[PDB]
Amino acid sequence: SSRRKWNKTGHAVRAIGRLSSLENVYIMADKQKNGIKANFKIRHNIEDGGVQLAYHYQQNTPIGDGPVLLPDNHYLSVQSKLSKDPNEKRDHMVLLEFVTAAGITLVSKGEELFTGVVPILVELDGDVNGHKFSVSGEGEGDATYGKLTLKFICTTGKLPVPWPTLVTTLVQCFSRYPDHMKQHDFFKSAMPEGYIQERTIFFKDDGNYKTRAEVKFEGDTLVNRIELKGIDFKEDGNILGHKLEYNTRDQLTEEQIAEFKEAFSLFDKDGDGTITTKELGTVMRSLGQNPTEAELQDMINEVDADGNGTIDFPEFLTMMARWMKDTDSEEEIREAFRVFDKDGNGYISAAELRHVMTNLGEKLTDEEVDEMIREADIDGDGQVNYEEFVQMMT
Ligand SMILES: [Ca+2]
Ligand SMILES: [Ca+2]
Ligand SMILES: [Ca+2]
Ligand SMILES: [Ca+2]
Repeated sequence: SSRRKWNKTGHAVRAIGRLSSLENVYIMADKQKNGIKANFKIRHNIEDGGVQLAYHYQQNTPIGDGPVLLPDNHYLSVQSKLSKDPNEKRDHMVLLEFVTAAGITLVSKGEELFTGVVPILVELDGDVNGHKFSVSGEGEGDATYGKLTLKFICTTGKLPVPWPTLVTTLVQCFSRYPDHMKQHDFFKSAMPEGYIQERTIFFKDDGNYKTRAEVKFEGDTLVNRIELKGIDFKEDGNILGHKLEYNTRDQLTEEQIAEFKEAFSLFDKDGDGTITTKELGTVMRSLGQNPTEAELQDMINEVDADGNGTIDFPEFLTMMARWMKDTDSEEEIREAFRVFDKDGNGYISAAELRHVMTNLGEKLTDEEVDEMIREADIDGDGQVNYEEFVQMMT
């Protein structure tokens, strides 16, 4: 009961945080190169706790001289699932991805090449701090659904970096663009001749990858051919030290989906199954924030898949599934803590939890409030400190 109220509020606070923290794949026109640029952040869960951030900067330019579509600003939203083939002895990764464009509220000739299932081939040669490796992948893409299925093998033996750190490098032409956004699909517009995709990926507190790729049709097959160079890595760090989780935190208990629903109904105050800017603004104010209408619209747009300007119940479930797979940074947890720690002394008092829970539209007996404290209080001091809060929101 008390653990449900912590999880309910924790989810709401984390949700508000993620809506503001730029989690999608942001695409913009690059007129100077007749192509696009993109930026985004990837969260890599560290096996023993914590997150390794990877900040991506990207640019794509057409290989051919034919006309391409230069998009208005929008983003891609990715759902990735990593697994292992039980009958594969080589170092490998199996990948299932669903990628959808959004971010623009309510067709090129190259798009015609993507109406069915298209075979994919991927080849990567890498060198990270002098540790060389090669990867070959094969599978299929079904852009109608934004669906990719690939299997990758390290053809040089043992991969000297974690597989998750190579996912973004290892075919955005398979993204699903909604009907109202077909004019913003640069990737398909450049086909069949293709594009060059370049990135720098900064692993926070560690080294960086530099990648260059040619993506194009070779016959009926969409081929991704990549060179990757990594420098400045720590031999003992999260990447060369292989300290990152592999498997996607995939499975959802019905207790978890139920917690997401309880969180949803904190926002959805009129019980109509969708969250408006008014409702989101109401919750954020009750937590001590003061967003403008433009900010509220922008926050909703980050998860508003259908572009109708509200967060629908399925859109909320989808975002919460995405967010909870990946760990918060310590800066983010400290910020969540400060929603409760209203005076800043490093301790959440009963009066402070009482204030927050009151304002969020809950009538609670002080005994209910005290047993919340009791649940988080690892050292019977009658308060919640940061170390206790960190465990309560993980
Ligand atoms: Ca509503
Ligand atoms: Ca919506
Ligand atoms: Ca305090
Ligand atoms: Ca305590």
